[PDB]
Amino acid sequence: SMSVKKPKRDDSKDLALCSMILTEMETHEDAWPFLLPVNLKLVPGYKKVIKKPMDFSTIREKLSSGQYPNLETFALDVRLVFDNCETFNEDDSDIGRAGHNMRKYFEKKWTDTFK
Repeated sequence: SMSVKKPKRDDSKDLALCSMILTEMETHEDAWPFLLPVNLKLVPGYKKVIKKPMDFSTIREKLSSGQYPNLETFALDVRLVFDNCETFNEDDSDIGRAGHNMRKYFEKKWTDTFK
């Protein structure tokens, strides 16, 4: 509350650490469905169904340009990528499986780096 603060958690390395995590996601062999925005002209249904499209290149641009106010807003966009994937893709599909794998990979890196 006013003039009553919890001790200051050091957040000065968060930008660099989110960038490293993002690099590792970008270079994972199952990242291919997620590298670029889904082409809204060429994928029937996507525009109407997926209210907030998100992909690694769009996260990279937002990260690079100061559009994440903190590390939690960064994690929300990464998880949005996988939540979108689950909404549109069957679990038993290459893309569906890719999304499960990447979410697992992300969450471990996130915990090991920050928790």
